[PDB]
Amino acid sequence: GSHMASMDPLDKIINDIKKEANDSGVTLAPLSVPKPKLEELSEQQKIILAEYIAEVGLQNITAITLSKKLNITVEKAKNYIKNSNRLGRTNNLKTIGILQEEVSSMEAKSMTW
Repeated sequence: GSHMASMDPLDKIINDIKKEANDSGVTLAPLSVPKPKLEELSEQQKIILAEYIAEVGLQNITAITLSKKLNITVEKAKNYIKNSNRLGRTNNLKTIGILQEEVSSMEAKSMTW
């Protein structure tokens, strides 16, 4: 696909006392890290969170609906989806080609006009 990263002094406090907004996919780092892992729920809250992902496979959940499964905020709900994602996919193996195979799956290209 397409992606980009950079480092600047204005990733933290840039605009944090003028305007607020909400988007379905922007940024991937809160503190110089690719989202830190979090598991801070009550016993019943943890079971609601778990039984949802265990039924729908961490791939059909939404911060809107997860906000309403647990009676939380969208900002809590979206935090889980950003840190806890590949843990619920597949990680029980010792060879993956280090995300650098590019054979018999994505045998395609793109161009500029």
